[PDB]
Amino acid sequence: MEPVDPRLEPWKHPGSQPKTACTTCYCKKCCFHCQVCFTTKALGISYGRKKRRQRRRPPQGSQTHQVSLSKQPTSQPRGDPTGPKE
Repeated sequence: MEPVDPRLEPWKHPGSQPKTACTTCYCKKCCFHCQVCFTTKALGISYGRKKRRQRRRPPQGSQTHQVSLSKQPTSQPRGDPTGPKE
C-alpha cells in the first residue's frame, strides 16, 4: 500500500510502530493508552485521504511513534504517546 511509513510534510500520521489497533491499544500492553490512533481517521495506510504519495525512511535506527525525522521532539505525540529514541 501507498501511505504506510510515518514521515509526512502535511503532518498527522503516527502509522504503525507499537502495532495493535493500527497503532496503540489496551493501556497495559501496546504503548500506555486504551485506543489513541489518529492515523485511522485522518492520514495513513487506507485512512481519511487514502492515497497520500510519501514514505521516505522514518524507522532509521530505533523508534518512530509520532516524530517525522526533522526536529526529533515533534510538538506533542498525538497518537502513539512516547516520541523518539534516536
